[PDB]
Amino acid sequence: HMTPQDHEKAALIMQVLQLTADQIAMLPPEQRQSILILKEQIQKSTGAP
Repeated sequence: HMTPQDHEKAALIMQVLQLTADQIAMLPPEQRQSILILKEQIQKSTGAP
């Protein structure tokens, strides 16, 4: 069960996202981290275990 810290990884991108945790707060946990997943795409690399 992906720790809550990992799910809070979106918060790091939350600021850059809209710049409001309140907006992201309205997002679910199964989606919050989603930002991290999408964020990874922006990085452009693809190479995870």
